[PDB]
Amino acid sequence: MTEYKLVVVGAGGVGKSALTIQLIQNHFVDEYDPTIEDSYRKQVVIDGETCLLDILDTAGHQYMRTGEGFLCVFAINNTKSFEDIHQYREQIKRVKDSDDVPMVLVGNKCDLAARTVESRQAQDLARSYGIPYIETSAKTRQGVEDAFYTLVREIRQH
Amino acid sequence: MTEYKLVVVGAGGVGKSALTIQLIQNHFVDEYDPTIEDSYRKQVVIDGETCLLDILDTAGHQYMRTGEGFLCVFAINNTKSFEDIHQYREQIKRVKDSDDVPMVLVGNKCDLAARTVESRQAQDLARSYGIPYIETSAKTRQGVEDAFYTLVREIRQH
Amino acid sequence: MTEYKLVVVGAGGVGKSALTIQLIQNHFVDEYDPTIEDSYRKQVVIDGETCLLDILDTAGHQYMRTGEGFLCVFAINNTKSFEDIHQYREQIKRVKDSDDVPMVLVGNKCDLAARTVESRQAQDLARSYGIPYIETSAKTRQGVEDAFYTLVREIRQH
Ligand SMILES: Nc1nc2c(ncn2[C@@H]2O[C@H](COP(=O)(O)OP(=O)(O)NP(=O)(O)O)[C@@H](O)[C@H]2O)c(=O)[nH]1
Ligand SMILES: Nc1nc2c(ncn2[C@@H]2O[C@H](COP(=O)(O)OP(=O)(O)NP(=O)(O)O)[C@@H](O)[C@H]2O)c(=O)[nH]1
Ligand SMILES: Nc1nc2c(ncn2[C@@H]2O[C@H](COP(=O)(O)OP(=O)(O)NP(=O)(O)O)[C@@H](O)[C@H]2O)c(=O)[nH]1
Ligand SMILES: [Mg+2]
Ligand SMILES: [Mg+2]
Ligand SMILES: [Mg+2]
Ligand SMILES: [Mg+2]
Ligand code: NA
Ligand code: NA
Ligand code: NA
Repeated sequence: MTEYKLVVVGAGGVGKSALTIQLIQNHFVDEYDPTIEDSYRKQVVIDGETCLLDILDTAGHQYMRTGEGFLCVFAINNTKSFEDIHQYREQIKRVKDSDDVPMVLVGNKCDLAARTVESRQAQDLARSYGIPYIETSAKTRQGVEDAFYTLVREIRQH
Repeated sequence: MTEYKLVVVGAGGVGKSALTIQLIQNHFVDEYDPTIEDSYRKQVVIDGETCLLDILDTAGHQYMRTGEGFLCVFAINNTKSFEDIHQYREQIKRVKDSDDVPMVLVGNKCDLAARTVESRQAQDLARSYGIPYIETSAKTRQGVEDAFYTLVREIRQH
Repeated sequence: MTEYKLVVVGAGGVGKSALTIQLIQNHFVDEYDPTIEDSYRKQVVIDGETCLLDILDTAGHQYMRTGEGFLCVFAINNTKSFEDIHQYREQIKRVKDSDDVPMVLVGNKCDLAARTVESRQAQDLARSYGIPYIETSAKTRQGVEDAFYTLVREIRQH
């Protein structure tokens, strides 16, 4: 059975844990819990293939160099977290020693009205990296499966 | 004589104290003074009614649950303070145990040129909460009476 | 030989040192080095005049009141640094006891895709101060000579 090693990175509070727990357990963690298990496993069918997702949920700035693909997460109501993405991408480029790493840019908290990052800004950043941009809500589940499954489809192209 | 219990909330440095002192004393505090009295009282006539404003000027994150109406203040040159509004609104929703609380969204420092929050962004956030948006300058007095008097008119609808 | 006393100011990490080292030594400092010499000297020809640039590279918040002209630097991928410009300008206004100080607003890191400050936002802020806006990249050298030489041309108008 094929295993996909996914690593979730991005600034503190963007919803890395909430996104991963929504995917794995179909539950929204509505609080900020600073003691959540980093390692998640799930058997899923993606495009007719039974596979294992091995997910590492990292802390807002080892884990990195074992990763096959990366979710780079910011929050659409957190301009600083969007600006911080380049530093996370530079870290991934350094550990993978490549500018061709399977990666999805994730704009989380898309359920919230206080948007300070336009879809077009994030599309432009993702384009500059040669990666897809997907908006998600860990709260409503919008885009959550799409973000993780798209990352698997990006790993399959590597 | 009718008393209106107003509470001013929002991020550090957005001008909660400057706004309240401009309303009450017709003076602009041009410095950042970290030891300002939290409690203000003023007898005013609003729509022909002689009334008392009992204003609590809170610190950038009791006071809350006694409040009848809330000014949720950000600065139009402070994107983080605009993003922080949702956390202040969530706090008000928690203490008032209602999503129908008399509230005005205030975009302060509208005299400044370094605008990073568009009027339309703030209008959209206020719309999502079902509340008015008003821009103010504690410096020029623009919108200051309008912000506080509108909050009184919102309390009168509750 | 005419000496131009230039002072580079702005928030931590915007690239004040990278800009000054790119101008003086034609090298991009790709790391964040917290122990860089503050004082730079260079003999240059600007509009046919052989002159000395005496440059003071300040830390993200003496140096100030000796300055004849100021580069006020933010990063186009750092909204907070753009918002912080007004505080640096207010400091310059205080030490020079004038609202007519030779000054250029510099939008640095223009090579980066994660733009959160629009050119038009910065043009509007610069217009409000009566100063030019120039975009730079300490990395590619885009606009670097233009920023410093424009500041010299602003000092010559004082
Ligand atoms: N409204 C909304 N809130 C969200 C969403 N995702 C996360 N949150 C909220 O944002 C806060 C932080 O979420 P969390 O998953 O702990 O963030 P994190 O990126 O893992 N933080 P850290 O890096 O410190 O571990 C929580 O209160 C959570 O409920 C979302 O999509 N919508
Ligand atoms: N230009 C301008 N400056 C303002 C305006 N309102 C406040 N300020 C300035 O912003 C700074 C902070 O104001 P202040 O009222 O102390 O903010 P606060 O929200 O009460 N801060 P805290 O939460 O720490 O008590 C002061 O230097 C003040 O002069 C405004 O409308 N325009
Ligand atoms: N991509 C890019 N990076 C830049 C640019 N200018 C600076 N940097 C990077 O940004 C970081 C900070 O640069 P630095 O010059 O040290 O900033 P500073 O304004 O002097 N910081 P401080 O106020 O603490 O002294 C460095 O890693 C540097 O390589 C630029 O134009 N483009
Ligand atoms: Mg977490
Ligand atoms: Mg914007
Ligand atoms: Mg105060
Ligand atoms: Mg420096
Ligand atoms: Na890439
Ligand atoms: Na409401
Ligand atoms: Na000026």
